[PDB]
Amino acid sequence: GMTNNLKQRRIILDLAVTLDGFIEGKNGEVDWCIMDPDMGFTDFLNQIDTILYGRKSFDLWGQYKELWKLVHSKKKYVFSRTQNEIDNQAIFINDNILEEVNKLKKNPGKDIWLYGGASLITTFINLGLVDEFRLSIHPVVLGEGKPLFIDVKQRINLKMVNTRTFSSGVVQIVYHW
Amino acid sequence: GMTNNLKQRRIILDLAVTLDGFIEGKNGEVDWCIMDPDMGFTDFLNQIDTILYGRKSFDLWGQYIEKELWKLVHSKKKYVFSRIFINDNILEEVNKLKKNPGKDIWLYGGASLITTFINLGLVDEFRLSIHPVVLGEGKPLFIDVKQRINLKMVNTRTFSSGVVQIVYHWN
Ligand SMILES: [Cl-]
Repeated sequence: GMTNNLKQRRIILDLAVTLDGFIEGKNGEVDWCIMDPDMGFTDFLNQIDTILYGRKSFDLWGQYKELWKLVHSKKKYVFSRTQNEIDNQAIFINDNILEEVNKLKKNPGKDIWLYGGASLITTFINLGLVDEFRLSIHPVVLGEGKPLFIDVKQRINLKMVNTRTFSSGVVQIVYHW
Repeated sequence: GMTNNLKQRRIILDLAVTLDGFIEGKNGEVDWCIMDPDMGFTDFLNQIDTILYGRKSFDLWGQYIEKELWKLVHSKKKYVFSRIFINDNILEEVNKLKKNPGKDIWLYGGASLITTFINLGLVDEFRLSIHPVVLGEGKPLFIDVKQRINLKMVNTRTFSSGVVQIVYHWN
């Protein structure tokens, strides 16, 4: 008989992305994002116990119909998103990030949603910390904005696991890394 | 009874794109690109009678030697444009072309010609085979776009390689 089980915990991105690869407009526009009832978002929430936010995403989106009762039922964890006024970009200590993420992964629990904002997401991808990419690719080309993939140093090969199409023309592809 | 039919001719992109939006590496790398017999490429070729190239892209692929796919490709009429590409000249060349009767048109390459036609509102279908690869740098399919383009998704096909071809109409 079984004496122990470890299901390894996963950090998961679940987001809308444009066809030209932007998760958000250049001034934070997300009007083009489409919430569809069949995206498996309730079922995705049930598979997570934690949500990661950087300070700027937490202070805006992070504390406020039924989806929001589930969302806010999750344990919330907040990273620093210092703004460097030199170049007006987010600045992180990557060693702190890895320490904090490992401290979390040490604990028992289910999966972890990396919520935002855009700069923190990007940083997690480039630290090799995202296990699963649930990408709702919208039938729009924004022309400019905040990219999902930026400052990528080598090829990231992915495994496609799910492909889902909606009446809206949105195609969700789920990739495991 | 019928006296005339016109099927309006479509200019179509059919290419491999990475997950992060690149149709080629920095230095022209297409090593990552996957060719599947189930991509409907025989059928796409049968629906076109014309292929558009830039001079740089024609020298590379325009007379390349499945050798049965290439026999079909080479059976098409070819327009080779010269080069920057100037907007007015392409528009004029394309309007001259669209005067003629016949089937659809494959915009083949290269990256800069593809971009010229896109930003001129000249691409009607985008057959995008998205590879499960983040290339990290290269030539983007969508580069220097001045307004939102809204698309109608018409087909989504998956492959055992993890490639996903989504077909879009610019309406
Ligand atoms: Cl943030």
